[PDB]
Amino acid sequence: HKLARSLRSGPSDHDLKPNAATRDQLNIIVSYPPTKQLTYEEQDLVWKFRYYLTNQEKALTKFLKCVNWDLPQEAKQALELLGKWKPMDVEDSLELLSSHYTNPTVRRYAVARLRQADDEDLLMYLLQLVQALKYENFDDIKNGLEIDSSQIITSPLPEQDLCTFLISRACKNSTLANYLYWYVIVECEDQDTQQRDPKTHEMYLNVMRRFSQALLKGDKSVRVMRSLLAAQQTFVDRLVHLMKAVQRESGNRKKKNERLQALLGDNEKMNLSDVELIPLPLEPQVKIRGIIPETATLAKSANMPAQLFFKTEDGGKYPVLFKHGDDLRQDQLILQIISLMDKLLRKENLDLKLTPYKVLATSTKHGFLQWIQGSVPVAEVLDTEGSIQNFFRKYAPSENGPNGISAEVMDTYVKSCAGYCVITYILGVGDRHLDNLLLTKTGKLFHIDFGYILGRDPKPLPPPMKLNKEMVEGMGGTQSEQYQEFRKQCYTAFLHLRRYSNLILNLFSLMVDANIPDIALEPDKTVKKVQDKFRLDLSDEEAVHYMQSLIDESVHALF
Ligand SMILES: O=c1cc(N2CCOCC2)cc(N2CCC[C@@H]2Cc2ccccc2)[nH]1
Repeated sequence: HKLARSLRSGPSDHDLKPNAATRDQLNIIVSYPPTKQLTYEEQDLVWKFRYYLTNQEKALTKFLKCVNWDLPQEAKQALELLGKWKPMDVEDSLELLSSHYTNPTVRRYAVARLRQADDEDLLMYLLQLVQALKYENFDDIKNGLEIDSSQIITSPLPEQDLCTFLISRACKNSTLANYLYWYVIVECEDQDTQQRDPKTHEMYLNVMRRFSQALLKGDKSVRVMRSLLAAQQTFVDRLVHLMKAVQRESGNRKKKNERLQALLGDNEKMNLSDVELIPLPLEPQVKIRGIIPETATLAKSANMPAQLFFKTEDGGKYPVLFKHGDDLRQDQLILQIISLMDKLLRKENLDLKLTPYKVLATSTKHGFLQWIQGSVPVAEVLDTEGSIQNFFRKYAPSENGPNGISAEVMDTYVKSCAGYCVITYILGVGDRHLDNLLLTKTGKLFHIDFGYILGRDPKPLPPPMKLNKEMVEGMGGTQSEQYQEFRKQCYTAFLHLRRYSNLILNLFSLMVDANIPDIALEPDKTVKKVQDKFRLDLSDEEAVHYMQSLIDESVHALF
């Protein structure tokens, strides 16, 4: 073993081609998932046929682990092969930016591959790419220059690495700028980072101050970007102050609610019912005129979230749920992954009427959730109308539609049930009950409150497919043509998502050092818990018959 890999071959068999039997062994090893550890035998094998593997872009990520970088004999040839290799897809490049690869060239190369991606894709990975800064050169991030984090943006002055790249893209795209601001603010406000990795806490302040510096340095349109972020930041700082002023001022919930409205209605002091048309950080397409004082209510629940109604640019209400005294990041992640999964299925022309509602932490302590206007907890739906079918008949009846319900509504309910069954199965969402399953009168089922994920549950053995009796009776029972449809969607959705397993797993790779509670328990064992739910051991034909039997053994058990 201890004889180095370039000491055992190279480049006198750059002329190698593997035989039929070996080509199978490689293709298995190459398209392994991206935290599946490789054995010394397999790392040796990948090195042996390294000149063959330069025509399989998939394989590049595997090869670079087998390089020993301390040996400059190895490292100089390895990086020569990195230029002769087929360039990898952006989907894959996220792997190179994780904790596992430390070589400057490898990481700059990854950024060059990212720079091929357009901002719509880049946004879907931005949360993870802010985590990826932790594995960057902290000295180089500092040396770009030319402390409360919430004051940086509001206090002006009278080969790209990852940090330089993200800032460059943010100054050219205001959507990225919005989310890059708030993601980095949370990493600064991360207190566990302040304690155990104070050097990392400094890096994110340096990232924020680097960003603000470019915004001020940039042209006329870019400088306005800075003042819009400053507007958001004080608005949130005022909103958080208004929350503290209620959370403290004692009395019951009804006295606190009267209090909440008093402070909102007072715009001289608190300055929240008539903002100057600023962009909502949650979704910056929505500019907000102010919070409506008279509708604002506090939820009868543990951390007292406030239900707030923003009056918008175009005369509408955009309701949100603002939590003070609660970590949102575990939700931020899940909704962010469900957003992708929704988009990946639509890539394949499968719209399953999913509800990936917006979530933005504006600190570790607090943040925003988009309220879906018209949603009701399935519990509440069962409680007042009796069944999921009675609900739909009352609110969307039809002479010819199935069970006296609009066919379009019944279709929506099926598809959403199917998608969320598969998606809550993969992500390992536990602690499901009828208060965290919501229903809409459009037909849409969806899930909220992701306090338990990646296997975790109050129960020791939860069921793997999160599907109850009431849900099945909403279709028409096990013999309806709806339930036939509901299976077909599940196995198809499961199949399509399997074909982006590599992407999803590379994303979860980046989230291990993010202090998300259900990931922090078993960070190394986190990514396998997702990987294993895809059942990559099976073929597509086998995966279908698996997903089928998953759904059947679950539904059989219910009756
Ligand atoms: O984590 C979430 C997300 C919620 N949303 C966001 C998506 O639209 C529906 C409401 C609501 C909640 N909560 C927490 C306090 C109570 C509320 C749950 C709720 C949902 C629907 C009607 C009444 C109450 N939590």
